[PDB]
Amino acid sequence: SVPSQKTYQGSYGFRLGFLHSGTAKSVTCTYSPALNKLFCQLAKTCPVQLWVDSTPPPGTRVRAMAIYKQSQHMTEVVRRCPHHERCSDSDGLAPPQHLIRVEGNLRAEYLDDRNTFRHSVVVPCEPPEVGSDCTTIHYNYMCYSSCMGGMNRRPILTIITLEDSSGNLLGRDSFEVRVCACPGRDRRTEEENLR
Ligand SMILES: [Zn+2]
Repeated sequence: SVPSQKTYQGSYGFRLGFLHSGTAKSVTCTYSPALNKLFCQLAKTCPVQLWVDSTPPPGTRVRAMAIYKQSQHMTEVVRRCPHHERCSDSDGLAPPQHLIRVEGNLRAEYLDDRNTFRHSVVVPCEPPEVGSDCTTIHYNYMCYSSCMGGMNRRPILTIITLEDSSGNLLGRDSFEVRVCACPGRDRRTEEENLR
């Protein structure tokens, strides 16, 4: 099986937002709108905004899941490499095999799907705080794109789904991710190649 990556705003007008961090060679996380691609360093905070036109019901949740972008690899479960799954960098909540973690949210839940064996991490969808127009989730990616025996230089996508208390689909967005040592330089390079 293969999770859908089809963009779907749904009844609440769900969509993602990214900060504008630039491409200085020191930047740790940067988003390219032209490529729809997030570039980030290993295990660094990746701020992802959640935008809605109207408030979804209490019990609404937000799930993040990675799949391989290339169709010939799409049935492969995206997981941490044989090295990183064993480096004992557990935050006490995320299984060591999970590529994507949520940072600073004790209500985060991590799922090993009993049928697809795919990994995901889901949190309650919270309203914007006072004087804010959106909510922000902080993600960490726990492997390099280049990791041998894992992603192995294959591009991935992160799929973000808004779901109801039963886990039914309310909204979906997605973005490509590259976890690398120099996100700012790699963004400039890929944007140049695109041009
Ligand atoms: Zn790795």
